[PDB]
Amino acid sequence: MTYNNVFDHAYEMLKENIRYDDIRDTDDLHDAIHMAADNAVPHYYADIFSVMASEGIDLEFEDSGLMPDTKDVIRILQARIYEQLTIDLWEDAEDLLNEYLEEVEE
Amino acid sequence: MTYNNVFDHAYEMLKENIRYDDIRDTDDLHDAIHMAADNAVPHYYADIFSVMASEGIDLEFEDSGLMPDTKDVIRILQARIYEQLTIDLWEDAEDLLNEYLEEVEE
Ligand SMILES: [Cs+]
Ligand SMILES: [Cs+]
Ligand SMILES: [Cs+]
Ligand SMILES: [Cs+]
Ligand SMILES: [Cs+]
Ligand SMILES: [Cs+]
Repeated sequence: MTYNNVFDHAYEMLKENIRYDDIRDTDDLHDAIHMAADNAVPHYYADIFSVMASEGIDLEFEDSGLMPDTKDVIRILQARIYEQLTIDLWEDAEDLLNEYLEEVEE
Repeated sequence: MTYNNVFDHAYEMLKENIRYDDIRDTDDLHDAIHMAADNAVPHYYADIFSVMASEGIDLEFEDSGLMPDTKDVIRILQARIYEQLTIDLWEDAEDLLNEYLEEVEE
């Protein structure tokens, strides 16, 4: 299981969420991006470790506020996947909102 | 342009997506089904109206969560095509996964 496979599942969810709620502006994207991330983080420890081993994600947090102060190592790793997803989905936000708007024409 | 012509294009895409990623289980089909649907929805208003006029699709949604709360009528119609595609492709999921698995023999 790789970070690229997890990111593809999150990107597809956000695409769906955009259509289901007719989202047109980045200022209304926060919750859709975070649900997509939540729905894409792996659940099994083994998949979480495999994702951390693959291309596209490092161990350091960008914002330490999204890092839990906890002794549970697996939660720290899950929180890091969750954070990278949200960052990468935000970089595709404008592109995705344009593709949605542009998919019909009279 | 008819719903049957749109569905044929989506069915063929999902068939391709199954081969390209060696998909073997329905629990791994979600994203392939939704991409196929997305790629098959018509873009021109006229084709969207012609599809709604043809055999195989009604105006009511099965899950209202897939219906956007919006004043844009054309988006509501597109969302209904998208939903019917996903429903009909899910009814063919097992059949398609069996045809893929069964296409080779030693
Ligand atoms: Cs890595
Ligand atoms: Cs914290
Ligand atoms: Cs991008
Ligand atoms: Cs009809
Ligand atoms: Cs909705
Ligand atoms: Cs069927």
